Amino acid sequence: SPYGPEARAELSSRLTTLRNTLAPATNDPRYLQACGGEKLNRFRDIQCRRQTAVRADLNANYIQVGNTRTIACQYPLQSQLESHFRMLAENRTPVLAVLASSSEIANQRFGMPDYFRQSGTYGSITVESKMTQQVGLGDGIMADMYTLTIREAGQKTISVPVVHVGNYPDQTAVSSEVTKALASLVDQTAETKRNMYESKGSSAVADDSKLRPVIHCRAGVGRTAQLIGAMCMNDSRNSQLSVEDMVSQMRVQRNGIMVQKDEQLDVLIKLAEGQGRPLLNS
Ligand code: VO4
Repeated sequence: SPYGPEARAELSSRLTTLRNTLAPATNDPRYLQACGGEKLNRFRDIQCRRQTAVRADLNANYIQVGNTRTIACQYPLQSQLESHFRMLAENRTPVLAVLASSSEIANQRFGMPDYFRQSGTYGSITVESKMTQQVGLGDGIMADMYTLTIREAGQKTISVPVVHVGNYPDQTAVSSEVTKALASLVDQTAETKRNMYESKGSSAVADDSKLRPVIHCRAGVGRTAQLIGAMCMNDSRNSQLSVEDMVSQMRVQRNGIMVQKDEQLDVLIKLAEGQGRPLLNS
């Protein structure tokens, strides 16, 4: 009964109500509004909760699901790249997971700069990209890894591991098995990098706002939310956190679209069922 169609319908009903409540009004005080005239939101209807915003000129949010702390963002606009790199560096980012595919990035109508597979200079910031590993995730899905070295006068140089799911499908959801493999790779990559900072005595270890995995697809609400949900289920600290809790938390902390598609929620439900984790709050 806990995972039956009735429970699933009730979960969707609660989440739909929340999405509606969280829909943005004009100049909504809950959502970040552009300063200085630059385009902020890649998608007009996909907004950035103001109180959890990372930077005033990015569509990007701090998210905590149970105990699990991440940043979810949109794919940065070309005009946002310097600020996006500064976000990555200041966060001492232990992994950047990019879930927009190579095909999507290559479609220049989408305006998604190839910012992590090429080197370049963006205002005051110089970035070098290097190819590292490739890890299969199942079903032919491949994670291509990179390291980004981010340099800027007056700033410590930061290297960021990148996990790019270069052949993430855009028309269909990846399975729970692929999602689990992806979450494990992203978590493991982050743990290795965080450990390096710990070993060096970085002050970022004590700061709630830093050392967060950064995750985006195109909008940062669909594939991104599926992955964040899977990651929180991997976290030993999150016993009894329900699917209702996780999705409600993502929605209140970013926007009401988090977990955009029913197919994505289906994966989270299946992962939860595998753990005996509740769907609903009693
Ligand atoms: O500026 V640190 O996060 O390497 O202490």
